[PDB]
Formats: sequence, C-alpha cells, structure tokens
Amino acid sequence: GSGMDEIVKVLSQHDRILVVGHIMPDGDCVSSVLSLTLGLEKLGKEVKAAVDYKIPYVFEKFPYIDKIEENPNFDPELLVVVNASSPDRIGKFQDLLDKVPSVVIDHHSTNTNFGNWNWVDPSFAATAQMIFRINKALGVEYDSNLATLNYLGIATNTGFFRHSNADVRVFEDAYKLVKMGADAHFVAKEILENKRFEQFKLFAEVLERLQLLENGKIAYSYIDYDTYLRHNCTDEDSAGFVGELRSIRGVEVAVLFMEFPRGKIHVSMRSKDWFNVNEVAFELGGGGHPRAAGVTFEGKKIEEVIPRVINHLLKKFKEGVES
Amino acid sequence: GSGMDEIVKVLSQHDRILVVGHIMPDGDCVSSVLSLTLGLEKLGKEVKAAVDYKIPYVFEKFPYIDKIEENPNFDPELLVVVNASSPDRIGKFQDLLDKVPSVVIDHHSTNTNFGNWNWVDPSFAATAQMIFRINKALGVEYDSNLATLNYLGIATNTGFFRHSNADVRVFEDAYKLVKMGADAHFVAKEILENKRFEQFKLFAEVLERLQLLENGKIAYSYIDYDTYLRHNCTDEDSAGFVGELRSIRGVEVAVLFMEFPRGKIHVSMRSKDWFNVNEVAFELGGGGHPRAAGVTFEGKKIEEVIPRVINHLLKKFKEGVES
Ligand SMILES: Nc1ncnc2c1ncn2[C@@H]1O[C@H](COP(=O)(O)O)[C@@H](O)[C@H]1O
Ligand SMILES: Nc1ncnc2c1ncn2[C@@H]1O[C@H](COP(=O)(O)O)[C@@H](O)[C@H]1O
Ligand SMILES: Nc1ncnc2c1ncn2[C@@H]1O[C@H](COP(=O)(O)O)[C@@H](O)[C@H]1O
Ligand SMILES: Nc1ncnc2c1ncn2[C@@H]1O[C@H](COP(=O)(O)O)[C@@H](O)[C@H]1O
Repeated sequence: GSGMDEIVKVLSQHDRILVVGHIMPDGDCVSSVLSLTLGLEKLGKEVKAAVDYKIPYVFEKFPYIDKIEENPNFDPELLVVVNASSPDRIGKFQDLLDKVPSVVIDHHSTNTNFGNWNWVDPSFAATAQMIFRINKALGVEYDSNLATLNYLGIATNTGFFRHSNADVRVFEDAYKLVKMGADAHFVAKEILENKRFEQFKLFAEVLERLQLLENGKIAYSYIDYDTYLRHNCTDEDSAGFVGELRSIRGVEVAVLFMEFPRGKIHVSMRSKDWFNVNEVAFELGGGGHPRAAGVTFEGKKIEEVIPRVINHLLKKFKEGVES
Repeated sequence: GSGMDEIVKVLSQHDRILVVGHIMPDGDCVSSVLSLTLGLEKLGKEVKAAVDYKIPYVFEKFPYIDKIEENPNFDPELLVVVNASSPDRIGKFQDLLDKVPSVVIDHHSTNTNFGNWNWVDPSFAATAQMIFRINKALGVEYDSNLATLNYLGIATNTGFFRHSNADVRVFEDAYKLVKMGADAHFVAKEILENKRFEQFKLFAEVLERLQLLENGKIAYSYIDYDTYLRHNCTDEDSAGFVGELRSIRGVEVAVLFMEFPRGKIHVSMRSKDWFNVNEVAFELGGGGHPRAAGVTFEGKKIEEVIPRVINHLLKKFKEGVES
C-alpha cells in the first residue's frame, strides 16, 4: 500500500477537500475528522467535514464540533475518508467514491483499501495518531484547540491509556499533544462523565442476564431491542458495557450481544490477558483486534446468534488453554 | 521546607533505611514505597519496606510486592515516610518517629511536616513523581519492573490520566516511564479489572439510596456498615464509587458517605468543573484537593453526619453559583 509520504503529497496537491468519517462516530472518528479538517484549513485549503450520522451528545462541547456536517453541499476535488474500514461505513458519502478521487487513512487492519490512495497502518492505536503525523508533515502549527481535538482519539481508542494498544508511541503522542495545549481533563470529563441515569438502569439489565462459563473465565450477557426501548436507550448508551464485564475478577473473555435496531445483533468481544477474540470474530464474519473484536448479524433472532457465537468461542477457548 | 536536594543528601548519607507507607494503601502508596525501596537498594543500601496494613488483592501480582512487610523486624538508622500526610496514618510505625531520624516525602498539601526533614510539594499529582525524581538524582538506573512500579502511582492518582491533576508533567513522566519499560496495560488490568461480583451488588445499593439536590447538580448516597457486611465488603470495595456518581450527566458535586467500621463515617467528595470541595472538607475537619476531598467522623450516627455535611455543602454551593 501507499505510505504516509504519498498521502501527504496527494493532500498537498488538492485544495477543495471533503473529509468524511464513519457512521456511529466514536472519539477516534471525531478526532480524526476534525484534526485533519482543521490542519488542512490551516494550509489555506477549502475543506468541509462530514459524517452521515447524528453526532453523539458527548461531543457537543468540543471546539469546532459544528464543522462536522450531515449535509455538507460541497463538490470536492478530493474525498478523504478517515478511520472508516469499508465504504458501507460512510453512509451516503460512499456514492462519491465513484465520482471523486479518494484517499483512505486508517489504522484498522480490516480496511478494504477502497481509496485510490490508501495509507493503512495497524501499528497505530488510533487513526488520530496518523492524522497527527500527516499534519506535522504538511507544516501545520498546533494551537490548544487542535491539540485537544487530536488528543481525543488517542485517549478514547486506548480506553484512556488502559488497553493493550497503549504503547510507547501512544504515550509520546499524548505527551506532545498535552505539551502543545491539549486539555486532557476536558476530554475525560466530556467523554466519560456525561452518563445518563438510564444507562445505569440499562446496565442493571445486563447484570441480571449475565452468565459465566468455563470456571468463570467467560462472561456474556445481552440486551434485546425491547430492553433498549424500555429504558429510552440506543446502542450509544451501552458503549463501555462490555469492558465493564471484562473487569470482573477472573474473567478472560467478555461478550455482549446487542439487538439494535430490531433484528440487528451486534456482538462485542473483549479479552484480558491472552485470548485472541479477533480469530473468533473473523470466523463468524466480523473482525477486529486480538483483545477487542466484533461481529454483526442481520435478520436473526438473538436466540440463534447467542448459542452460535458462544459455541465458537468455547471451541477456541478450550484450544487456547491446552495450546 | 526542605527541597529535593536536601532529601537526596540525607538519603545518600544513611545506609540502613526503613521506608514506610500509610494504612489503607492505594496505588501511590505501593508505588512510592516500592519505587524508593528498590531505588535505594540499587545504590547498595540495606532497606526494608513496611506498611502496617494488609496489602489489597489488586497489588498481589506486582513485582516485588512481597518486599512490603507488616512486621519488618529491622532497626533502621533512618525512617523514610512516603505519601503519608500525618503520623497517625502510618500505624504502629509512628512510634519510630521518637527514636529514629525521619524523612517525609509527600505531595499532600495536608502534610503536617512531621519529619526531621520534609519535602512536601503539592504541585505533583503523585508522590510517585517525587520518588522518580529522587531516584534519578541519586543515580538509579531503571529496569522494566522498577518503571512499572513507579508508573503505578502516577496512573492511579490521576485516575489513569482523567483527573484535573493530569498536567504536562504527569504525561511527560508517564512517557518516560513507559519508554523505560513500564507495562501500562499490566497496571491497568491489575488495578481496574479485578472487580469482585459483590462490588456490583454493593454499587446497586448505592444507586438505590442516591439522592439528587440543587437541580441535579449535587448527588449523594451512602453505605452503612450493615450493608458492607451484607455483601461481604469493606471500604476497599467501594473505591471508585464516588467517581461513578460524579460521572452522572449534569452532576457537579458527588458525595458518598461510608460507614466502616461501625461508627466511623468517611465522607468522600468529588467535583467536576468548578466547585472547591476541599473548602467544605476543611471546614468540617478534613481536607484534600479542590476536586477531591474528604472528612472522617468517629463515634457518629450516619443520620447525624449526612445532614451536617449536606448543609455545609449546600451553603457553599449556593455561594459559588452567584459568586
Ligand atoms: N487491545 C485493544 N486494542 C484496541 N481496542 C481496544 C482494546 N481493548 C479495548 N478496545 C476498545 O475497542 C475499540 C476499538 O477501536 P478501533 O481500533 O478504532 O476499532 C475502542 O473503543 C477501544 O477502546
Ligand atoms: N462486524 C464487524 N466487522 C469488522 N470489524 C468489527 C465488526 N464489529 C466490530 N469490529 C471491530 O472490532 C472492534 C471492537 O468493536 P466493538 O466491540 O463494536 O467496539 C473495533 O475495532 C471494531 O471496529
Ligand atoms: N483533581 C483531582 N486531584 C487529585 N485527586 C483526584 C482528583 N479527582 C479525583 N481524584 C482522586 O482522589 C484521590 C486523591 O489522591 P491523593 O492526592 O494521593 O490524596 C485519588 O484516588 C484520585 O484519583
Ligand atoms: N479526613 C481527611 N483529612 C484530610 N484529608 C483527607 C481526609 N479524607 C480524605 N482526604 C483526602 O482527600 C482526597 C480524597 O479522599 P477520598 O475521598 O477518601 O479518596 C485524598 O487526597 C485524601 O487523602
């Protein structure tokens, strides 16, 4: 694939750019979209940012969040798709892939290389780290707001420096961004301290349905669509729940089945010390990382998905213990 | 007070040292005690580490944790007390303050300067940052285990880089320690992903008793001693609960009243954006930081402590809104 140098040249050559992130945006999406958009604007370019999805509440106080548009009305000369592993993930903007030359910048090993130019590097924990390097290579000077926005995705994708992907390069980037004015406490407060009361009630439903297997080493639970409705919640509200199940003493693998909307079952998997959940996800048609991976089924009963996923998980887990 | 330079000289002059931390040890205690003990040992000194308390379960897999003794049986020429703000906090080792010259190293502004030499610097988020600087000044070379142990206290005292005390110096220290081999994911896994099932049941009791005041800006709850007993828990198990209450959308001040043992009521206070909980704590006879502070009552009914604390909190909160 192309490297950073080729993507920097392409970005330099084009002056009307649409930067696009993926649906159901998370911290790395907002971070990467806004950090690249602002970097390119500082070079004088005419740039718009777009996500075909409602921006979640926790991002509403971030600087420049209103630059992300659902309906940009912009005819770009270049499409730049960040942190999105496949064209279906960018919603209605995938139609532009047929009309406009495109750049892909992504850390997901699952990326389908759907751009005319692709820089995909899974050694990074966050696409925001790739945007940081692109901006510095282009000559962008950071201010505090841009540093805060670029810090955001590095923090969220590492669980705020807790996960296995928080390596030396993550800590060096975070130090450089805080030195340049990133407001680390602002980011933690807005992302992690805006919990709805209903999210506590929703998690109580998860605890009620929690089941342990394999001498307590596997824990799984589920939320069906009627339960989301009962609590005025969506799958936005159950973010972080599967990590709470991983946090139980003695659990090595945590799995959460989430039905939202009706008939769409998302499977979120996390592992603690050694089990490669990405191998299970891939074999079920999904994908991810060794310690965090997922699968999405459409048109299924939760009663069919759960036993299939658990069966495959148990088979591979029992292999790993003997090895 | 004395600075770092004076304490480094004193540590250099003495070769039989007892390093002591405080009762109910947390991450910064274990981090500071072991990081200084190992640093001094690398200089060839005869050093023992002691805490007059059972070491919590989450520290049991850390390297060298068995170096912390409850019963050291050691006649030191120098006592070094780390991260303990007052002599009552070190249990039975306070008797040595009358017999042995003592050094105090602490970041708590509440420190009573009870050593013969005192280095107290509240600009640090963690005493572990002060130990890092002492060790480097003495000439200690870090290995991976020592870097992990020194990283521990910086992580735990900042809530793993979430709290208002996570400034540039915290991120630079963390980067330096990870560059020198600190296993950041190991630390997060052992400290944060060893939750007992009973802790979830205990927090459900907290949610049951949760009360909001002042248009949702104040949230408080309590755990009485019978409830700890009911769930086979101690105050070790409710660590982090008050931060969960602060995480509720719209809450500015969270307060958790904890009765453990019987008749001993600890009040934990956290604030989000602007309210100075340390001023309330101090006026009630406790102390702490602007965003995290506490008070401890002995010999009271929970029914007397709660309304007094809430009354004082409301009085000052209502002052801050007008200002
Ligand atoms: N070891 C890990 N590597 C990557 N992501 C993880 C890990 N553990 C938990 N996660 C979470 O899984 C999600 C994966 O993000 P991404 O790599 O952008 O798909 C993020 O929300 C992470 O916080
Ligand atoms: N259906 C899927 N196909 C490919 N990758 C996925 C899928 N679901 C989740 N992932 C990835 O797996 C990790 C964990 O996802 P989640 O459990 O949804 O937070 C993230 O890096 C996701 O991008
Ligand atoms: N702004 C803050 N400053 C210091 N400690 C905080 C803050 N917010 C929460 N805390 C917690 O309060 C405790 C205070 O630690 P210490 O400063 O060693 O007494 C630690 O457990 C911190 O994680
Ligand atoms: N009774 C007290 N007197 C002085 N400082 C305290 C007291 N209780 C708690 N603190 C400090 O206030 C902060 C929050 O304490 P806690 O809420 O117990 O985690 C920490 O820095 C404690 O060391």
